[PDB]
Amino acid sequence: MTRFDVLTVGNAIVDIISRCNDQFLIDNQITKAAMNLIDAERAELLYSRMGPALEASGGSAGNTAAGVANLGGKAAYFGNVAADQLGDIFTHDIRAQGVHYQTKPKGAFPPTARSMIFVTEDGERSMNTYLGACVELGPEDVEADVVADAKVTYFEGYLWDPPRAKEAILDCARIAHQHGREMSMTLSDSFCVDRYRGEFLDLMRSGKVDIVFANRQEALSLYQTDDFEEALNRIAADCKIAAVTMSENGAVILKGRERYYVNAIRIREVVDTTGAGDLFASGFLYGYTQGRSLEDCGKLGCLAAGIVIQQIGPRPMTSLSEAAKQAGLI
Amino acid sequence: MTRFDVLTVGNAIVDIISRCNDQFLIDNQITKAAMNLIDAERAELLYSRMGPALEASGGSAGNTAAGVANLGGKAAYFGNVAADQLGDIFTHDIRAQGVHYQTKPKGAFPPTARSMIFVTEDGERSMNTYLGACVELGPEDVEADVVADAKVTYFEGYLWDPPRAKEAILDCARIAHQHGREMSMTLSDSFCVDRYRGEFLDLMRSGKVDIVFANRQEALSLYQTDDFEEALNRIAADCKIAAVTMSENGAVILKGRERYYVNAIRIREVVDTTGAGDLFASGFLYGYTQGRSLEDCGKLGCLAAGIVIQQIGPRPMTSLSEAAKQAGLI
Ligand SMILES: Nc1ncnc2c1ncn2[C@@H]1O[C@H](CO)[C@@H](O)[C@H]1O
Ligand SMILES: Nc1ncnc2c1ncn2[C@@H]1O[C@H](CO)[C@@H](O)[C@H]1O
Ligand SMILES: O=C(NCO)c1ccccc1
Ligand SMILES: O=C(NCO)c1ccccc1
Ligand SMILES: O=C(NCO)c1ccccc1
Ligand SMILES: O=C(NCO)c1ccccc1
Ligand SMILES: O=C(NCO)c1ccccc1
Ligand SMILES: O=C(NCO)c1ccccc1
Ligand SMILES: O=C(NCO)c1ccccc1
Ligand SMILES: O=C(NCO)c1ccccc1
Ligand SMILES: [K+]
Ligand SMILES: [K+]
Repeated sequence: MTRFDVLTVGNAIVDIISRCNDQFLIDNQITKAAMNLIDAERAELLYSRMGPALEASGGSAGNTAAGVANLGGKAAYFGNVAADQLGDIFTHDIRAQGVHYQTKPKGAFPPTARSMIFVTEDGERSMNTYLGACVELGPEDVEADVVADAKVTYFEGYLWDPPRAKEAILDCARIAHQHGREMSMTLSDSFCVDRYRGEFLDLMRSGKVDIVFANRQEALSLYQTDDFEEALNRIAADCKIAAVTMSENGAVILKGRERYYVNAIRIREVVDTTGAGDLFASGFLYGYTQGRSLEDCGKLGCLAAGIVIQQIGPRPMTSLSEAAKQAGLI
Repeated sequence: MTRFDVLTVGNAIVDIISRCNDQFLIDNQITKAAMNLIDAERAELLYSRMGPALEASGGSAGNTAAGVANLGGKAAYFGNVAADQLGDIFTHDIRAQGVHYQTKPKGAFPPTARSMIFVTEDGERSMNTYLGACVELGPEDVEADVVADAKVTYFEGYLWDPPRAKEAILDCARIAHQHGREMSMTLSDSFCVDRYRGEFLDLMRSGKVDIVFANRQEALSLYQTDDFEEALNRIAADCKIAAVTMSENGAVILKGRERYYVNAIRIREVVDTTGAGDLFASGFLYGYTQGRSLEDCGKLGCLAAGIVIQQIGPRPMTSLSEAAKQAGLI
């Protein structure tokens, strides 16, 4: 009897969300569908050009932890906010979802991270992230008892951008593995993979990471190829389990030579793709820690992702457990 | 040419929005469908019990001004935030909509007002508002040139709760009337009417207010009757024009002995009624300042209200001008 099914570790971020036209992205040199890092000056500039917005707690791993709790699993989260209103919002939303969260702010500056996310008519999301307080996350923030007591510890590739977060992750990998737990990561973003390609491959090949999440674009970026079949063959050789998502084409779960293909769920409309990969990881990891088959893990991932893309905001506002029951998955 | 069609004046608030069950309201002694004033201690208590939430700029008059701008009218706003992140969000959202907003914060404390709004399955909204920096709004915040150059100055009955806002409003009424403009108010909330019944009647009877907005519950509270026909007859005698909304039953515009009845729009589903009255006022006041008939003003009001109730959050995220064009209201 362990205390947590899934610990996640990521950049703690509040999202600021608006719709825009395609030309807005071009005019402002925003890379479509990507996570674009920005400084404080650029943050104020972009905000001045953004329309009326909505705020919602975000952060890739934060969303994943919230998803696992929503499904009925037991989640914990490490991430660093500031002692400010955005940080209070972030802390409230994750704890109110039933995620064990106790990372203490270090002060009011830098302020809590925020990401201006522009959603185009096709439902694609383009994020512009000022990391703020996330740069302070370090080994001091590792609750060792929580890592030791979690079936899986999952983290963002995005943590390679701030300076010291990787040290916390290496500590987590050591503690998790010494206690017989598993480590998992998401490749996060194809440009993130481009920045840290060798480091990410080393995480997998050295066995610090057991389960890897990627979408098509991230897998292609990892091996610097446009051949998807090649990318799947390569990723399967580099990690114990890979879960690769393909948007409207569903997902494929790889284990050695084993491949499990899962369909995307039928949807009403792609309102906003923000959170899709995060919630895929929620469903997958919930299923995994409940002892379900790899195929069923994929099915739970696709359900949760399919739900989140039909709403504005990155964390489902409806019950995923109720959805899973209805879909005959639980 | 004036500079503004509609100046609005109200409590500058950021909304914190969540769905709840019917029992939540009862367990927490929250008056359903009402605006419930709360202190800082109660705000922290209620927030601790609230689920994960979404934030969106609110304030009844703020919403109204944003609605006028969305329709293509020229709006201005007076309302006081703090120099904090919530205030920054408020300032951004209203200015980004093209509302002329210049009210400077006086410091960081008290913090910017927020309202915890609980939306039940029927789409009714129950608000719990900590006024914060709104208590500092006073005569010093009246931009006399803006009032002088606005065709209509509209304000909330809610302004009677903070201590000095009413003095600002009396100054506005003087300036507006000296420049041949009109004054309008909304009764805001039936308990608000109960607190300030005598004062509201005096505003109307003394001619400080020319156009009054009410819903059924506010009209009934004003005259302390459950006879709606009686309330209509009475309100028509007390103000030059009364616009009275009746939820799904539409609206009626009264001027002397004249009555103009308007149908509600038919709805797919009522998602969240937050902002309905505020956007009815946007549509009405946009029509009024464009020289439209009272019936057409009522039609523009009902269109805007019908749109806002079909989304989460109090300010339409779609184009009201586009909707009005499609409706042949133009
Ligand atoms: N640099 C980043 N690190 C972690 N998460 C991020 C980053 N930028 C944006 N996000 C989050 O990605 C989520 C969608 O996957 C959004 O909720 C947003 O908060
Ligand atoms: N005391 C108040 N004064 C002005 N507006 C309020 C108050 N309480 C809640 N609101 C606003 O009423 C709006 C809905 O009419 C919400 O957007 C909310 O911000
Ligand atoms: O946040 C950044 N780096 C990690 O600390 C950043 C900011 C602006 C531009 C590029 C990277
Ligand atoms: O005002 C807040 N915190 C103290 O500055 C606050 C505001 C909104 C949500 C949570 C906390
Ligand atoms: O190599 C990439 N894609 C596959 O051809 C790549 C490179 C830089 C940024 C994103 C993807
Ligand atoms: O690791 C490779 N690419 C990513 O940098 C690689 C190495 C040898 C052959 C093909 C791909
Ligand atoms: O804010 C209040 N009044 C106006 O300043 C208030 C707060 C809590 C309870 C009652 C009124
Ligand atoms: O960080 C902000 N302001 C300085 O404290 C901020 C955050 C969100 C929206 C606007 C401003
Ligand atoms: O008088 C009221 N309603 C009409 O019967 C009333 C009184 C207090 C609060 C709300 C409505
Ligand atoms: O003004 C009245 N009620 C609200 O206080 C009133 C006065 C006389 C007769 C009926 C209603
Ligand atoms: K979404
Ligand atoms: K609404």
